[PDB]
Amino acid sequence: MLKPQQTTTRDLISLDGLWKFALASDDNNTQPWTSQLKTSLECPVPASYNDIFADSKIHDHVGWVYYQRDVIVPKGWSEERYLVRCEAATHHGRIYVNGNLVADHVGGYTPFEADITDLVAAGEQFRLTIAVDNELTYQTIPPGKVEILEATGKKVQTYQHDFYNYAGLARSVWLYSVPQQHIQDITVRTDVQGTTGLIDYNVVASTTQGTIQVAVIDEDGTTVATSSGSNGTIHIPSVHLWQPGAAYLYQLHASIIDSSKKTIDTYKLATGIRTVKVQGTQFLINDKPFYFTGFGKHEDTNIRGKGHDDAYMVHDFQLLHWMGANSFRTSHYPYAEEVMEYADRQGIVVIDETPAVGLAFSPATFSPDRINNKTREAHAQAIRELIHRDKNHPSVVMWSIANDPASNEDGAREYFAPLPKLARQLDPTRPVTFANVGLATYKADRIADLFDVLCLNRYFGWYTQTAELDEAEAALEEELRGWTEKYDKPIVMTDYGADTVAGLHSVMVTPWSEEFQVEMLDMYHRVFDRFEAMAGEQVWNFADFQTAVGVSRVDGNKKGVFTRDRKPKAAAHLLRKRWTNLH
Amino acid sequence: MLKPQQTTTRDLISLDGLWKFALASDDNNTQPWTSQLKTSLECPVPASYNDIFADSKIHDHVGWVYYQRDVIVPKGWSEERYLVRCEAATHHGRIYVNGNLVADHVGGYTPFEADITDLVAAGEQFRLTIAVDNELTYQTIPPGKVEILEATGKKVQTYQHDFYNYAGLARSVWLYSVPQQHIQDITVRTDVQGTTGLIDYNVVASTTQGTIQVAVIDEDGTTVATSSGSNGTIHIPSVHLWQPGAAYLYQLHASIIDSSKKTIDTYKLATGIRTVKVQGTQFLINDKPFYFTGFGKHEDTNIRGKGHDDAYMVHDFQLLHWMGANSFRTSHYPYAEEVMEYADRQGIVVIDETPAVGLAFSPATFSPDRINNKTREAHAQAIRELIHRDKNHPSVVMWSIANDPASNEDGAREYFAPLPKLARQLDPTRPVTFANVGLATYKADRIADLFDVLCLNRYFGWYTQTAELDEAEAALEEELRGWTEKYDKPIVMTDYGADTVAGLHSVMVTPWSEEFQVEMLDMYHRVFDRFEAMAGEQVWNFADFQTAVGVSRVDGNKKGVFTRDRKPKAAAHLLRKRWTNL
Ligand SMILES: CC1(C)[C@@H](O[C@H]2O[C@H](C(=O)O)[C@@H](O)[C@H](O)[C@H]2O)CC[C@]2(C)[C@H]3C(=O)C=C4[C@@H]5C[C@@](C)(C(=O)O)CC[C@]5(C)CC[C@@]4(C)[C@]3(C)CC[C@@H]12
Repeated sequence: MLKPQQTTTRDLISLDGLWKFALASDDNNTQPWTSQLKTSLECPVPASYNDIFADSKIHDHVGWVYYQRDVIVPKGWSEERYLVRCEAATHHGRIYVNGNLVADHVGGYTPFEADITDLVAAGEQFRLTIAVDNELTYQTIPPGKVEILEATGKKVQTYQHDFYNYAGLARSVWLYSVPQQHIQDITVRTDVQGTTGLIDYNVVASTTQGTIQVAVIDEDGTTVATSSGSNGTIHIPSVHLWQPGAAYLYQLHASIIDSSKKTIDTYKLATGIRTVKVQGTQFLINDKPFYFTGFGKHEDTNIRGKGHDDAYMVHDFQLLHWMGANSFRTSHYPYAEEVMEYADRQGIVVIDETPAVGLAFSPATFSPDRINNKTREAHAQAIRELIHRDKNHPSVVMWSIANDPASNEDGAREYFAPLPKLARQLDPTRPVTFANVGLATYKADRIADLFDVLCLNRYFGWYTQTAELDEAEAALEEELRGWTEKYDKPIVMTDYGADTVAGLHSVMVTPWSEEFQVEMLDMYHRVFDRFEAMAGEQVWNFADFQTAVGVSRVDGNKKGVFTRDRKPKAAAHLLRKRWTNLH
Repeated sequence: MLKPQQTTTRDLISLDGLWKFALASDDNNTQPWTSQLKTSLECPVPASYNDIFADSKIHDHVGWVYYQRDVIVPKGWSEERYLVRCEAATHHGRIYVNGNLVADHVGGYTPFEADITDLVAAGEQFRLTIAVDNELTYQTIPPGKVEILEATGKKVQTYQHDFYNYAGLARSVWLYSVPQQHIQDITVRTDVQGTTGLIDYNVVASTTQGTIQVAVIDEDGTTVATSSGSNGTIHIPSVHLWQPGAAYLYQLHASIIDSSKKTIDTYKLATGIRTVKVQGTQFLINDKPFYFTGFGKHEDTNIRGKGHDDAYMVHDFQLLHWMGANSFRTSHYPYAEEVMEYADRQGIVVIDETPAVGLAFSPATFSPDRINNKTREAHAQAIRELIHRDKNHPSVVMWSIANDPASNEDGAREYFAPLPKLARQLDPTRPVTFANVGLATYKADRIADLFDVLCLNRYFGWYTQTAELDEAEAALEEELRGWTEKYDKPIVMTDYGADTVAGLHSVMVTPWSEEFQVEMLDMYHRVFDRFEAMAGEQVWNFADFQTAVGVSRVDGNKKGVFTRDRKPKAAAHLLRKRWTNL
């Protein structure tokens, strides 16, 4: 259902705070959800659990963990319907109401919930256990594989993506209420015809006893259009368009109305009116060419891992404005909903991406014993959930289906083909892409024609023609010539950068130095400006972030333009110089 | 009123989130709370606003700021009373409901609230504006003075303390409900007769029609004792005590009961049965001698300033447990209430401290034109609000009235005298202290005898000009001798350490190196261990933190044993060695 909010007809209780916490063990205490959890450990809830406790065993845990607390259902919610929702459980979440299992959810970055109305009475207290598993298989969405170390028998988790596999309840948890007759979902699609905006709306409600009313109210509070019935099309004369650096949001009020025109339910949905179209080599927002600038990001901060953080979000956006970035990509999984809402308000453009990284074992990637049909089912599901949650965001401008898949290999085409079709059928208003890895050159890639925009990740400077920028430059523009020659589509570089340690400086060409980072980005830009077909540049990455451990990762990925704590490297100042002065 | 909770009779709504934010300005919008703020800025609400926006004007701003958002009172609060509460607005907060002022509060680190029951009806939406001011004066409890830079006209805030003057709503904001008859306060006081535990309670409730019941439930869910009446003494045979090693917490449920046997209001107060006592030079918890190990801390993290953060809190306590630290002090303001609850559960011991730092201009500090009796009122007020909120925490084992006052100057004894009497009077169950500065030597100080425990801050700087260890050692020992000859009280060292940059190393004796910090702590310990009267050692500081700009401050205070982002310097390992053993 829709993201809960408080209305005149709905109440909303945060369940954030400290919960009791335990790992699964191998004792008789199988089934921790059947009684009061016995632990001194408390884990804060919007957070990944891994780095919270300064304990290796928790950090390295493979398998299930348990969060628990008591909840009291407000006494005045008899006569109403009520749910427990996890905005996200990374990767597999189970909800229990006193020992009854009431939801079982497999994706790691989208919402799930359970209607507990008939299990617990208003004003009753219950024990809420939420079990979350972190295990990845070749069928989970980021896929991976658990192994056992021979000598010690320690379980270990392998996977093919960079960022660390933080787990837990990294986003907030809620108790909320709706009326018996309630709104469940709303879809809004926005076109523009001259100066007139139009909203195609569709409301889905638990009942059609009593009817649906809509009002559309502008930023000044004046009702600018009205409509009746669950589905319809509204015109808005002289619209204020939502624009890439000037957000404008109307506010769509969907209500359920009884025989007496008495409101029995209501929901307020923020709406930006704007259009995305791809025309040849151009990416058009409101019929005008747009050029992405900004980053691929990560949900990653010092202690709470991937947990949502209001402050770092608002700061992160301020830093985007400060350097004149107009966009980012939700690199390698959907971010928290609040980020998308905030982007809507900040006038920031978003490439919104599924959790589908790691579909590459370079052993044939797309085969029965690796990334097969059952993985595609999970991928299809990821696509549906992402789209079902983020479809109404004006800031969301395109769907990214995957990141660095092995789109050069046999089987890749048979695997991906249905997916861009599924997306476009779920949401026909946005174009679809994926992020292409170096191995799938314009010659070798077998999947690119099935997409509306091409996104490329490239590290010519760093990984291959190492510190040889003149060699990287030639190879970069060879590759881009190939792509422009072969496809009539917009090109966005979604990765390009260099690991860089704050304070490490050199007047020579030296990788891992701030000078090198600047020089490489600056070369890439020179090359970008040589190609009419370029529609965007998003540096990798906004900020240093944590990775699986490895002799080649210096306490994480240090390709950030800011440090993990958001201090700017020289690179940051270079981008600021370029993005505040370019078109 | 008591820290609000959700019960069967009470509802609690978090108002944290992003709020509209504006700086005050000198335009005809002289009153932003009378209408929707159309600013595009949004500030997150458990946070200080200063480093959040990446904006100078906002960071350096002196004066009021406005937070704003709409709220809806739930439909079902009809028969109910409801309030808006700020846990804290630093330093001066105002709450507005649609153009109307309904609360005005002055301290920066304790809660305030307003009964809005009669202004807004159940199911109504209203505009909530909260004004927060950051100006310090000579009468604000951390005192200060606003000044004008002559060449630029720029407004600037002076003060005498280290930590940066972060402001805003650094703590959570709430809408909550309470029945017409409700409990408003509870005092518990715990003591021991043999193996039987004693709980004196007093419950203050809005009306006396229909009685009060108390149940005391143990960690297994067993009701272990009951009582009737608004106040009384409950006996807990074979009590499990709250100990520094090992928290045990009973759960006391105070209720109001109607004519029938029907619960009208209820409230769940965690209580740990424990005594604190000073005897000669010994600090006793449950009759056995106690030695404080741990830190002076601060509420300081990278972006959110002093904003409370559950993650950093849990981690910071794991690091304490990791290095075997058993205590910390709330230098230099009461910390979030949730930290004190968490301290109760973690078995960690707390010296709880007021905002009264910076009462020192080293011109005469204690005089009619400086820190005066009007200031003393704010100070008394600060003691009152702190003790009222933290009185029931078993973790809180001592009140610290001030940090680094000029306790050596004329006027200082006459200013301070009322204050420890006031504290002991509002809480007779704990001892009172203050953290003494290096100027106020055993000779010079004229306040110390008025307190129950002596806490010394003795950075080596007080003792040596050129970072010479043997020089520092001789002077620290001389001074500690003075204190132990002249007072029969426990001594706790509450500040010692060295500015230290992570990664700066030297095989020599070099200040600002990880080695120097190690050697200095270690030398201090050797000196402390020579003195029986020592009851404690808390290093300054737990972690690196932000300060006002000073060419002597390297983007803040680097005396942390951890970095701002909680990485250990060598000193952390050295402390871990000492505290995990003896
Ligand atoms: C690592 C990935 C998957 C790709 O994404 C990465 O982004 C960031 C990073 O690189 O640091 C991090 O977020 C994280 O590490 C990853 O998600 C970046 C590109 C990537 C490293 C590829 C290459 O850079 C180049 C490769 C070449 C291709 C080719 C044709 C050649 O240049 O000659 C063959 C040799 C080689 C090394 C084969 C591997 C890839 C395709 C490589 C290393 C794969 C992984 C990519």
